[PDB]
Amino acid sequence: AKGRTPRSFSQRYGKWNAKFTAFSNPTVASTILTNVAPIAQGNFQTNVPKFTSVNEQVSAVLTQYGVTGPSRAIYQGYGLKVARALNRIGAGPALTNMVAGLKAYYVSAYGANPEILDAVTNIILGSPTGY
Amino acid sequence: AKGRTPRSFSQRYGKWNAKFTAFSNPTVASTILTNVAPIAQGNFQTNVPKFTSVNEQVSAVLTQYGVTGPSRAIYQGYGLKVARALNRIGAGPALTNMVAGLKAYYVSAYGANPEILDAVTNIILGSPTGY
Amino acid sequence: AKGRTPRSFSQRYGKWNAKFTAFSNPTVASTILTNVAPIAQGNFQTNVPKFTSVNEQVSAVLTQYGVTGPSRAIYQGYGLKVARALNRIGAGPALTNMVAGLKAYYVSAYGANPEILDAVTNIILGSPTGY
Amino acid sequence: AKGRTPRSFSQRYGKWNAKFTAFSNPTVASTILTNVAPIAQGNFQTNVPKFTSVNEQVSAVLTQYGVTGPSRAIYQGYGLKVARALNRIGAGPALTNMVAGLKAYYVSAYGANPEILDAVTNIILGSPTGY
Amino acid sequence: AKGRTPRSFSQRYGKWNAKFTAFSNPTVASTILTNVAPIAQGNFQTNVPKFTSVNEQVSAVLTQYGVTGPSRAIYQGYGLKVARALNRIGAGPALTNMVAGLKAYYVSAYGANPEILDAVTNIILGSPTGY
Amino acid sequence: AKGRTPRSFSQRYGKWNAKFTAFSNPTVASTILTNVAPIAQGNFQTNVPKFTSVNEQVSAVLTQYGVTGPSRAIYQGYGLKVARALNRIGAGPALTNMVAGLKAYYVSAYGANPEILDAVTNIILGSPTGY
Repeated sequence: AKGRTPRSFSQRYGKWNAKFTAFSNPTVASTILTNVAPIAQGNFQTNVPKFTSVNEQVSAVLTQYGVTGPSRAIYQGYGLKVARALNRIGAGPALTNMVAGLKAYYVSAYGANPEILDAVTNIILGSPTGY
Repeated sequence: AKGRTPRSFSQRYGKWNAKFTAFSNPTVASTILTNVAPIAQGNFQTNVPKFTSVNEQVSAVLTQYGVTGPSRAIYQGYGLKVARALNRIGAGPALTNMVAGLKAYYVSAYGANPEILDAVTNIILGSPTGY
Repeated sequence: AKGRTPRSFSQRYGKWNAKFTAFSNPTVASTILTNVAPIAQGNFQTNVPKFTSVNEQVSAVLTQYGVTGPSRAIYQGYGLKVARALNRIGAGPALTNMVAGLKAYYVSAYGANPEILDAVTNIILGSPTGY
Repeated sequence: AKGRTPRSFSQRYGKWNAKFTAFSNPTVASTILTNVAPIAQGNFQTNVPKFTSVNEQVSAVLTQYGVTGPSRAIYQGYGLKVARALNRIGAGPALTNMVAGLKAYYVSAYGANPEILDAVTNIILGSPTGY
Repeated sequence: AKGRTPRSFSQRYGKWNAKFTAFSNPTVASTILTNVAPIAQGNFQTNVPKFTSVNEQVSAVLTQYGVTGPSRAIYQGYGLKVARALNRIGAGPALTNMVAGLKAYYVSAYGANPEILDAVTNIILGSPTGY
Repeated sequence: AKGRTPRSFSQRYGKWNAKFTAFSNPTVASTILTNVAPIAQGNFQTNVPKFTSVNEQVSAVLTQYGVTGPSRAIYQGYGLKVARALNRIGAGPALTNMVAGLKAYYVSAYGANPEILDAVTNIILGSPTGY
């Protein structure tokens, strides 16, 4: 019972503004954040190392291919996306479909190099295709 | 950034418990509910008349067919379900597909009468099939 | 003595608005919620594990079939629905009827794949039909 | 001088946890949110209408094609994605490149229909290719 | 009388740590920041529009050439660099030397396109060389 | 969800001014800086020795070539620039590309001597080219 009726811009803005004005209270904000602090820390600790490792490995790979400057970000972003998929759905045919779709996305939208995308997918998943 | 990493029972329970303990504070609950009162009233006033009208029309249809007791709720429920679809996506082929699927759902799971389902769909959408 | 007389939109709206305005009081809300907190925690701890496990098993089944993106939600939803039935009425002929009705529902309304629905029913109940 | 030295998981977690613990203070959170409230309202008002209208138009388009359930979200997501590009970089060859890349992304990863993707990008940009 | 004697790592670290501990005091930080607030507001108001304008014009030029994603940042950065030079030393032969040096820098370190760099420096300075 | 919609001068100025007014509060600044002190100390201790060492070695090299006064800063800066690259991406072909680009930058824009640039990059990376 959350997305059952259509909401126009007026209703969306009204409810978002009400909730934002509520959260600006000192007591409301401090209470909610102090209550969710340990769960947030546990989620951070559980999830972030899998992505810092990908950052380090993809950096090591990009230095061997000569990629410098903002062009590194492209491949870095790609790598993180792949890791996201691996965290969400796991290894198997679905991960293969998502690697193919992400490669098409990056190559045709951002002009990324297929060879470096293969090297990044190899350092992350073990194979260029991800099987 | 809400459904990106998998959450186990302990994580779900921890966060739900933190949020429930926070919302039990007098100031937090008071502030939130007092801020969302006018928007909640507006959403209620906008949406509920379309469903009370369906309730009355389906009641009129059900008295003509001799349906009594909890066996009424079946068709009442079905009626409301159909109205929900018309409110979400509007009239058209998608609504026809959902009406056929809902008829299958009710006839197969709950032993509803196809004739009374046709009469309810007729009083709500104008036609037994809903074109 | 709750649903014995018919209620129009004016009566529903008046009583809903009265109750909502009452609950927005700090004392009222804080008292009700602080009183029902342990019972809510107990009901959560009793019921949610049966559904987190279903989520994980259906995810595992869906990765082997190549389902990615929002198309996964369909089957996840179906799985949860099935689990709901098992929690409510138990195993037996009634569960078979509701499984057949739910499969008719999803295939005819949402374009679900029958083979993947049998796979999900197999991982949840133990058989494609659920006997 | 923000992304000039590499940060490991320990440094990232230390700084994130320090800033999160600071923001849970009543005065810190209250002051920051109260100060940024009008600017946030203005950004919301400036940007969200362009996406609410895309939601309504894409819904109208999807009901003409028979799409129901979570399978609608796919195209909704695509639509919003396209609008994002138009809001960011404007109309021109860059938008054409991004539209082609987004279609490749969705068709290859999420099993979307090319025909409905063309209909959505036509209701949004005016042409299927988007020139 | 600031950089007249050489400082080793221990001296730099000791003085920086002393100053950071001093500035963390509530009174020190609040007094300094409250005192420098209007001058900082004036410096922002005086300098930032020259760079927002460059951002908008370079965005318009980049959309005409098909640049998308992080590869846009490259050119954005170059543009801002050139704009910075124009703000610092003014128009003249010195600005010509610096524009040539920045073009060499970006083309040979970040693999930028000479044509798009010429276009960006044309929209900013008036001509590709900047005379 | 940080740099997704375009921000004009008035929006940037408004948000910057809001955050600056907030940080000038005694409690806000005190809390944030006191919380981040140990992580900032660790980051300083981790990164700065690599740059003080470069300063001392480049000083020794510059005194052998007879460079005095502000004309020293040029090479000092260039040295630190190269060290920055070594800290960010590490040794490899990308570092070679960046060293070549930095030499082009400094020789063309700031009129530095290629021989002293070779000597500085030789004391820093081990070779004039940096392989």
